[PDB]
Amino acid sequence: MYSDVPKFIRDVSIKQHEWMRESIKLIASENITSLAVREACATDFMGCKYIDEVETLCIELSKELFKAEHANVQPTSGVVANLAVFFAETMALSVPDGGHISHWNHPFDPEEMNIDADAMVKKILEEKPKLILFGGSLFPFPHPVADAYEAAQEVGAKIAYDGAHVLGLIAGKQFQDPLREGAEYLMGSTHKTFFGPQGGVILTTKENADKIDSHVFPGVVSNHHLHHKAGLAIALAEMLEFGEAYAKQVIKNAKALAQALYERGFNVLCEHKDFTESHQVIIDIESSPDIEFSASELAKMYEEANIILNKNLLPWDDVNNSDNPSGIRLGTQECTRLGMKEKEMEEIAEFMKRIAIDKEKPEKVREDVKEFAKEYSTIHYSFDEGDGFKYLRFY
Amino acid sequence: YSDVPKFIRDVSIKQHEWMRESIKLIASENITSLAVREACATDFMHQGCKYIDEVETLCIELSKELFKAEHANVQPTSGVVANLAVFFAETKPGDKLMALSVPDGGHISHWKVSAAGIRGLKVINHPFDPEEMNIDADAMVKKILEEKPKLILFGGSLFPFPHPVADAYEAAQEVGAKIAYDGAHVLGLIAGKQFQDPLREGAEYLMGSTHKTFFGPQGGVILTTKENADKIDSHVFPGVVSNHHLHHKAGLAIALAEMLEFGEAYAKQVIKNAKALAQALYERGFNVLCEHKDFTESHQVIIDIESSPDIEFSASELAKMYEEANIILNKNLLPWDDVNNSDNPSGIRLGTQECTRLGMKEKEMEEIAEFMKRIAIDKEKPEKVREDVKEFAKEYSTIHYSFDEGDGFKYLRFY
Repeated sequence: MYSDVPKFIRDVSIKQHEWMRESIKLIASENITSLAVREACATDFMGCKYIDEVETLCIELSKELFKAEHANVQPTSGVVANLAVFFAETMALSVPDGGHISHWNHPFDPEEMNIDADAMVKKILEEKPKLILFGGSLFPFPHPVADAYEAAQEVGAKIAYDGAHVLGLIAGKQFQDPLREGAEYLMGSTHKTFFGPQGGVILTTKENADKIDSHVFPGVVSNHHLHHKAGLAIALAEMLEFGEAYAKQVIKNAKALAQALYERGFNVLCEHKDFTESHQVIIDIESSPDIEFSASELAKMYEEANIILNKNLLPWDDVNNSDNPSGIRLGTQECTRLGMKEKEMEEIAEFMKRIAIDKEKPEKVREDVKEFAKEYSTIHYSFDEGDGFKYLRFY
Repeated sequence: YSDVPKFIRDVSIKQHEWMRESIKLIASENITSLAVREACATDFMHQGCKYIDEVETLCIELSKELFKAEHANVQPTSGVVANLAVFFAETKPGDKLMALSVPDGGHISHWKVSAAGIRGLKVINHPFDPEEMNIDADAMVKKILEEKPKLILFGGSLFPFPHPVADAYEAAQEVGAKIAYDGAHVLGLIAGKQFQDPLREGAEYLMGSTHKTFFGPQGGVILTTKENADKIDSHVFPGVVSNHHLHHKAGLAIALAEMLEFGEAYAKQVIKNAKALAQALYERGFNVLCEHKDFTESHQVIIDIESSPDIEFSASELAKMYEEANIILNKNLLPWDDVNNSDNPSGIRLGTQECTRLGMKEKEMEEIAEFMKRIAIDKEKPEKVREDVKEFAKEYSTIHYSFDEGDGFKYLRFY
């Protein structure tokens, strides 16, 4: 009994490794991590001098990359990284407007995928908030951060930035620089556009210094990652050396992919505003007359063709219980890491056209997709250009 | 930054080798088998994947068998978050929670400074019997009736004897209270059927951490009844929809298998070692708590340093001294410690779970006590004993109670 369980999960995970290798991965929420960072996460770090040094190095590297007077690296995810700053001084996008569920909104025009640059300013004064948050799951264009800190401080309101999806772009100096554009707080997840391990990070100034470190639930003996800290250290160093060139290609690949889709007859949002400035490509399947498939149908069809993406709630949808949403969300951050360029995005968009418009069997397109994906199983923008999806046996 | 990857590579290899040559007695930590560590090492960055649901449903099913529970939830990223979910599910803001107090050995989570400070503000303490190391069961029943809490919580950070779960039941059922058991520290022994059986003693919920006595990866598990299944699933936040975290779930499933096959044997030895180590320390001049009750019924050994006449060192000093001697343990506040706000606690807490995983038996416990006595009572220099200590630890580096007779502290290079 129970002898075959280790073997069963060893075999399944290998199959998972192989499947992901021969797939185009386009989930905006998922990146790929280098063998060096992955090596540090296998050292579970379970009387602790060597943990004190990695702690300080993470803080030392976080201050240099994001340019902050203070940096905390102790939260286990972007969610609690928010909660820690939420507990400090005790609103952002509606879920539908910008995702990101918390319950323990900004003036937004659906046509222009951004917070209203004029209507928000008049909203700051005549609503009297204490915490202004710029952050969302559906984040195509940079938020008016500098158009907010001329009204916040006069009414006595502080400014935070949940760039969980965008953290990696800010590090490579590409999307925006909120911390010098007004934002006093910068939260974020370390595993999305930032190609690090699962973990949360907080960045702030000591201008008043609310000292979050006291109330993030600090356990140095009770319940924390530690093995993810060693990977965080390496990830930072990678983003410090390669982040510039990485975030440049990410934002370009997104654009290239977005236009490639549009030209093939995908109603991807804001063609006049050039689709996005971030890693995301947001497409309206509902108002795509040529398609004829549901966004739910499409995501399930693409998965059969080895194209992984997720259906999304576009602001204009049904009452927030949606088995059948209107949108499909794409992210170029992982594909950029495997070494796909602007010309490679066109090939991807063609695979997507064949399924959605040409109505070609997804099992047939699968063959071309896995042949294309195999050719990009090497981790770029790192010190160790090795085999990603490599399976390392321990016994 | 180019030599940062090489830097932490050395720091982590040194960490491994230092840990190999140390006696690890921190009750909050344990050692993982190579299989479990391999499964985590897959480190997959996670709606697309099908193999993810397969290992997670197997976790749920394995947990149900191991703990004999009608429903299981393996989404929690820690025991603390597991408690949060139950608090969320069973308490509206500003409700009475009955828990074992922090000074009396409860967990930070349970109180106004932590998880309970986020949802259900009003926390009342279990009556505690400091001469024993347990809840005053007789007074407890009375308090249930008088104060009328909605959630009664058993379990603690300082947990040497099983809690009176069954004594609470009838009083709780009258008051309209539910009863939960934070198995964080003791989950492994419960899975090995050794400490107590809360689910068959009146607990509707059994929360836990999967890394403590339970030699799985980091994360938390909630075990409950079919009644509460829908209620619980809804309230645990970091699961299927956001932050998958399905790499430690792969390793959980293996740990579940290991606990099913070796759990009984393992847990039996843990208590036996804890008892032997306590007895070996007592005979040697260490005032280890509750000699009349045979010291422990769990993995822990609590020793009162301040009221150890022979020692002469501070509880705080000894912790730092043992660190220089490669004996890693933690100093702890005792129920009679003047203020909770004390940098200088009176006691030292020990756990035998990892030493048991590494293949140590009662004989080895006596040797560990002998090393400890040399520092504490003989006043032998930490560096002198350290060398004899690191020779003793070197031969206990193989992982027992697994399917792989492999070497823990083994370092795998990925590139």
